[PDB]
Amino acid sequence: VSPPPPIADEPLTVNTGIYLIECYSLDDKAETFKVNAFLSLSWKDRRLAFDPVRSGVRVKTYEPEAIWIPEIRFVNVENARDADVVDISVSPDGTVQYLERFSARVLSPLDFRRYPFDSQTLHIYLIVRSVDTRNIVLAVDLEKVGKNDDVFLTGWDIESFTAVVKPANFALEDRLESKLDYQLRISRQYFSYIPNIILPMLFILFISWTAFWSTSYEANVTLVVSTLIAQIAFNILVETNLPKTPYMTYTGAIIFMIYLFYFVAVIEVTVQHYLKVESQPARAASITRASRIAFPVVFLLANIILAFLFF
Amino acid sequence: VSPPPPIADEPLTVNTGIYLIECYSLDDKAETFKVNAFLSLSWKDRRLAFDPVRSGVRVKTYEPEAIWIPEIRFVNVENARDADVVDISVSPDGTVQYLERFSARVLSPLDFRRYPFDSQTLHIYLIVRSVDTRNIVLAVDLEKVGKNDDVFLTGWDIESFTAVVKPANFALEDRLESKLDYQLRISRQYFSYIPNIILPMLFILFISWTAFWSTSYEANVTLVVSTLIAQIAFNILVETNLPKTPYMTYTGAIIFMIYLFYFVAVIEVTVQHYLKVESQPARAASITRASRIAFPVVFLLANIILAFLFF
Amino acid sequence: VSPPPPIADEPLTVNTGIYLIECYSLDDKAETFKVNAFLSLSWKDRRLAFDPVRSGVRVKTYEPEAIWIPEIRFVNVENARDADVVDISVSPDGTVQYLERFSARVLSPLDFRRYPFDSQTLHIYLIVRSVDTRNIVLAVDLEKVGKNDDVFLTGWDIESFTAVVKPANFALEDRLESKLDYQLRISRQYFSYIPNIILPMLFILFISWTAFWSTSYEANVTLVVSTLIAQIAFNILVETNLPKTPYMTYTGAIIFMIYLFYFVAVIEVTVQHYLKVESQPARAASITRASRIAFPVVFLLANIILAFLFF
Amino acid sequence: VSPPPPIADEPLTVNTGIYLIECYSLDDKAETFKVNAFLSLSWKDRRLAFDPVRSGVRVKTYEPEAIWIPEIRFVNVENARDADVVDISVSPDGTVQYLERFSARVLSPLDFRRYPFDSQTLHIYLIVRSVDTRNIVLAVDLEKVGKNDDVFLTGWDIESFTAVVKPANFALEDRLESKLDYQLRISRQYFSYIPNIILPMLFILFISWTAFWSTSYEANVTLVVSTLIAQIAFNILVETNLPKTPYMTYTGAIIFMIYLFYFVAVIEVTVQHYLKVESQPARAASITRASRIAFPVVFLLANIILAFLFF
Amino acid sequence: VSPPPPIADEPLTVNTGIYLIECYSLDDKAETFKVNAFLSLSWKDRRLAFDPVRSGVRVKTYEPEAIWIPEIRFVNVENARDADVVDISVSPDGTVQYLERFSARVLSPLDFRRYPFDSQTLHIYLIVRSVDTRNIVLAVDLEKVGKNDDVFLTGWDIESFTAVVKPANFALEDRLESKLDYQLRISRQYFSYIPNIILPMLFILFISWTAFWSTSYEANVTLVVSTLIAQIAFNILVETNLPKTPYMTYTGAIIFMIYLFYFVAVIEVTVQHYLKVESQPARAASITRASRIAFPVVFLLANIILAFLFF
Ligand SMILES: [Cl-]
Ligand SMILES: [Cl-]
Ligand SMILES: [Cl-]
Ligand SMILES: [Cl-]
Ligand SMILES: [Cl-]
Ligand SMILES: [Cl-]
Ligand SMILES: [Cl-]
Ligand code: NA
Ligand code: NA
Ligand code: NA
Ligand code: NA
Ligand code: NA
Ligand code: NA
Repeated sequence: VSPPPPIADEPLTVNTGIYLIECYSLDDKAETFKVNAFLSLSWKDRRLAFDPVRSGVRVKTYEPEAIWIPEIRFVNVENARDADVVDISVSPDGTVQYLERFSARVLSPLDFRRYPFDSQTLHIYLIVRSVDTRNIVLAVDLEKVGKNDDVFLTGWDIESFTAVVKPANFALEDRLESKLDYQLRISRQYFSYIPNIILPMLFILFISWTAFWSTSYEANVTLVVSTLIAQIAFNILVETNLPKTPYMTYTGAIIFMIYLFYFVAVIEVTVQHYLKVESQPARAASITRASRIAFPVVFLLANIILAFLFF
Repeated sequence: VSPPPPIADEPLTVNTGIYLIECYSLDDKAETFKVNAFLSLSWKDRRLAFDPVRSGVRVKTYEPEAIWIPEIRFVNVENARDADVVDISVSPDGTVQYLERFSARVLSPLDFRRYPFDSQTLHIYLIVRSVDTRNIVLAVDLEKVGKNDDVFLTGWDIESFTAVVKPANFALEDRLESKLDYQLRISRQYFSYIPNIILPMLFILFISWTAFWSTSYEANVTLVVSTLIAQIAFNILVETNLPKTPYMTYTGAIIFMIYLFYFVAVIEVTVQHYLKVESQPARAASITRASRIAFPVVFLLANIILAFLFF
Repeated sequence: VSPPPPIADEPLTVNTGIYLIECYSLDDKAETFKVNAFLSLSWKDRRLAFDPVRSGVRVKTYEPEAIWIPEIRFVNVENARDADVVDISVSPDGTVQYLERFSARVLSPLDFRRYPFDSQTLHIYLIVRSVDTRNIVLAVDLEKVGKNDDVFLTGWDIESFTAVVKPANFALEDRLESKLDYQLRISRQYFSYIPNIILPMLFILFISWTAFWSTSYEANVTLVVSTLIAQIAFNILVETNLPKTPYMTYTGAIIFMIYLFYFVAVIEVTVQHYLKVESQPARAASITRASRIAFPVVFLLANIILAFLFF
Repeated sequence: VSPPPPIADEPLTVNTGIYLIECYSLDDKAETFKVNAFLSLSWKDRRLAFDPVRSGVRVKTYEPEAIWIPEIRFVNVENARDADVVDISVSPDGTVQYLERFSARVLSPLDFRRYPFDSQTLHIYLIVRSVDTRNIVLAVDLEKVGKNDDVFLTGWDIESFTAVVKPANFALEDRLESKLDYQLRISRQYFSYIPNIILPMLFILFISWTAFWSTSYEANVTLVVSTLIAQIAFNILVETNLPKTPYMTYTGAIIFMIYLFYFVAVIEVTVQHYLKVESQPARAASITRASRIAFPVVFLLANIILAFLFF
Repeated sequence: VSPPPPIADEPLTVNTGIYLIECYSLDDKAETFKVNAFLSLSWKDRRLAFDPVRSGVRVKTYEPEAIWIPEIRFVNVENARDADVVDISVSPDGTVQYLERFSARVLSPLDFRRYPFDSQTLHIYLIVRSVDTRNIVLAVDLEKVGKNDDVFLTGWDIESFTAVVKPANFALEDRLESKLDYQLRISRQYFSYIPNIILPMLFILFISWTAFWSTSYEANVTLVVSTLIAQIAFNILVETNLPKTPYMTYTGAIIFMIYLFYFVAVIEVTVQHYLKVESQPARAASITRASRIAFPVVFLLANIILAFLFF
């Protein structure tokens, strides 16, 4: 079977729609997500036209192999989608209504700059290649675009699922390609990060700051170095669920800042001890008393600067 | 083959049944489980009717390709089920009895609020999309719903496998859809959590509390900070088997509370030392003696409040 | 093709045999193992009977599609087996001899009560569902049951591969189902657990007991708390390769007992220090001297009691 | 269908092209990457030639089964590629234009000598085996070689995708083989390694160096040994994402050098203490004062030597 | 299609050959490897004889389904190989030349006794089962056995790929089976183990030995116990990439020996302290001075004995 012939020289319009049934496995490190959806396609094939009077039927059902069907592919998929044809219906005028249910692993890049208080626009790119006989063009049937209310993406809030109605028309391997952009806007559920990562990091940092109320170097060394090891465990835990980015992320900047604060607290502990041994405890006492205010104040200010730069 | 024609304008009833053979791989983090079951379907096709006296046969066996079979799908599956047709039997009145054995990975959300003392209702949603010729509606044959006695879901107790007999009939993309809810009620075997997680956390907490019977700051710092590191290892171990939730879980609340208790014990250890250095051991002794009772009492009370709020 | 018709009303006997070629991937946590084997089936089909004089052949080879073959499935499999028909042969009396080679992931529950000194009976359940026309029942051809000498299951000793000759016949959805139990008896190679887990745990426990020959609280705290952290690493390492059981395992009981011993050694270290500070070293010396004998003696006795209860 | 017959004894030229749509999952440890691309093939089949005026059509479309197609394979793939034929077009002279879209996991070795400041040349080898009737030879159509602007390989910069135009024609099992080398030049985005690995390693090293301003052996031991444990954590974290190489890598050399520096700092700490105990603090003070300059200077010089040897 | 009939009563010889294209993923823990190779088969089928004058061609090409092909399987594979037929060429006498390219995961046991300085002989077992009509026997065509020069197995050196030319013809389930052994001799690239595992273990052991130059029990306890924890991390790292063996491995023996050395160093540290407290520093000094020589000497001797016993 060849494509439908044109009445004049107009392109063949394939109306499309994606109805999301499931959205799962958003892998941040892999920058992929899995989707289970309906793909609806509609186009006119005059060769399939019939008179409902002489036929006795108002609609005709067909098998995919019996008629011409446009080769629609997804651009940003790992492997070709797994699809199952649900229905193919032809109306008297020859308007074909195709419906399939598919599952696919989608490759969509993520911006981790504001992580874990980030939002993303996931893309699903639909494409059709033109044939020598005629130019095939994609369109969006907005009445056939949507998502199930039960669609839950673990650790994310689904804001909207819309399509950019105008296709991207360009040449690829000496043939025209029509590309539609389906956009799934999501925002991260940051809740869990506060009691599980943010607050534990602060607690161990505040424990390291008790060294500013102690003159015992041996105890101070234990306090700062042991809390540093606990911080390193949290840093490793955090960075393992993120890919390596060529830019600084919000969490990355915080982690880096905390390393500086631990390093400076070691300098203070070292300086205070050196002075006490040099029989200068009065000078050490002045530094330690200043540190009690300076460290929390500089920590709060540095965080305000960071939050400002990132948000 | 087209669907059976109606005698009057009634919808076509497809009687369904699921008999669980196996239940395995309940992934908490992924909120998925694997199922191996029988799917039984039954409907009337008058075109397949015969005389049992003339035909000499009481039943006729058919191949799937030879007759019309409703397209039944699962809503909450990763990929389409892997099915093998076991039998297709037609009775003289034309009643078709279809049986297949399938395996599928089911997506079902879990409520971790009461974890690890939680119970879940896992769902298996059966669906049929109506055709242009006629409306297809689902029903439950309770005599064909059940589970194998040997069905074991590692770390869970299987309470019941029932079906909500009334289908959810709704319009989806200008066609009727008939959905059935099969519910598998399970409860977590919390046993192991007590000797492996709960009791070890308490032991290391009680070890940190020996600092209330010591005046040695250096030893106290070692006790509280080393036990905190051991607690962090347990917290990481626990939270790795749970997904990130937009709500507080029972275990999460306990873990958070323990962080506060460790932080307050550091404050006590710090305060006691500051007083001893300031030549005020009498005041420190009063605080340390109070801490010996206050810490276990406040720990027990806070746990009673938490258990009350969650259960 | 329909099943062979009965001479009288007798059920159709399908003789079976499983010859193990490979046994691999015994996953304890998943309670699954992978098998690669031959499945032999044999039954009489009188419609296939012939005269070897007239036909000039003593055996007839057939393609699966050409003749009736019983639908044999495995009960306890993740997904349906991956099978390849090797041969189908018919003798003059109509005795069919079928042979296939298959691979399958088998779900078989394990008893971890005596771990790592445990033995298991892995099961492979063959099943057949009776048809409308006649009742099918399974049997064991013992001459066709066996295993290759090279069959190695990493970390296990293979004791025997036998079949329970009488099937477990029963009704499932108003049809006879004939079930055969193939049992693979295995025992764990416990060797490695001794130098890798058992002896390291004892060494670090004995190191913690050197605190009974020291009066230095700061050193004692370091000894007991550092060895506890090392023990926690071994406990995590051990429990990660085991599933969560609703019963106590031998290793679990040992791990729990060691936690008590560490907790009691902290109590001793704390008590000894409190007395020395209270200017009572004579009383502390009596306790520490008693501990030197009491701890190893109670440890040995508690282990004898545990080994007795579990073995 | 047999291959096209030669006009004279010339080999059959199959013009090739690869257009990269997606590049993902560059696994360093596995030395593999996943590719989703277009494979274009073009060759002359005179049997397929036609008159454009007589046939009325300027281009004829064919199904793969209808015509002869060369068996093209990839040399360095895990499994055979997953391909979907997009188009097959024949021009009047019999020039066939084939296009498929494929996905494949490519095995390509990596040079980790300069890691994480390394660049790689990933290879995709195209191969054809000659037939008994005629010799098949490969060629590159440069107009059909390229990549999508959006092609992003996480943690890498894509420099170029070119093909070595001269094929490697060699005998293999008494038949000609024609191999083409497609080269994807990439360079690692080293950014993240600086704040996440390099700077943390330096901070903990500088903390260990505060022992050169302390006379307290107990504190010094804690400083050097605790920071060594933190370094071991980073070394394990680093080496887990790299395969075991039969050569030294840049990161490996740095890690080894840091071990020496920690070992030498322990020697210093030990020597200083031995002298103080031997009532020689003047000699110890000379060594510790020298160490304050010697350690950072030798560290900087050793790093300059290493960077010179590796770059 | 049935097998070729014999001219006399001779068995049918199937000449074989394996040409390795790729060797990857040698999993030590799983005792598997992945292979991508050519499988060449050759046998005579007189029924396929043709006159090249009448057929117009000197060599016939066939589709697998069109002619009789021996059922060749691999014994030691996880699942049946993934194969793609490259060519089937029949010459006028009826000599068939079959070629396929396959990928398979091979199960081959490994001897870890000399790990990481071990060598292995990986096996690929080819098998054919005889039919009812005639006995099938395998042979090796040495001109069709080999490997690609580029064949790289990460972390291994490939020594040779040869075949044991004499098949193992044996009875299995009342039929002849003909088995060929293809042996891939490999040796481990031990390089990386020296700077990454061996030397770090020695450095931390030497750090623990600085306790023999210290009289400070609290510092000594910190030194020996902290380095023991670092050693435990290396032991876990090492043992995780090895399966549980029912024998002692070279690395296992070293790891066990190091535990003894750490345990004995704790005994020394404990004894030395007990004597100093008992006002006997002269006796302690004699033990500590002896330990400075005894520990490195006994360590070197024990390693010579171990290397001798294993190599
Ligand atoms: Cl697709
Ligand atoms: Cl489904
Ligand atoms: Cl099966
Ligand atoms: Cl029954
Ligand atoms: Cl029955
Ligand atoms: Cl390929
Ligand atoms: Cl195979
Ligand atoms: Na079509
Ligand atoms: Na059908
Ligand atoms: Na059949
Ligand atoms: Na310490
Ligand atoms: Na073809
Ligand atoms: Na064949």
